[PDB]
Amino acid sequence: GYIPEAPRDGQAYVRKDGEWVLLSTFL
Amino acid sequence: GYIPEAPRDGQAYVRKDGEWVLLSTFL
Amino acid sequence: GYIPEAPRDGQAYVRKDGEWVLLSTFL
Repeated sequence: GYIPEAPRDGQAYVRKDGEWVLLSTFL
Repeated sequence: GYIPEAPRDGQAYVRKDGEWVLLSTFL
Repeated sequence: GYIPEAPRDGQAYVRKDGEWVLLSTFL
């Protein structure tokens, strides 16, 4: 399926396990 | 909503504030 | 067109040239 927009909250997101996850978690 | 394709310019993108932003911005 | 779901495999993905690619390459 196609995935919905990531949160629009000033943060960058990456895709993991069917969810948008904060890039900062990996940095 | 659903999300348009990122640029097909050979660069990696993350999703931020309803836009595709270069991953390199944050590395 | 629209973005499809990434693999659901415990790894983080970013978008490049119409595909999902591993974030870990870049870190």
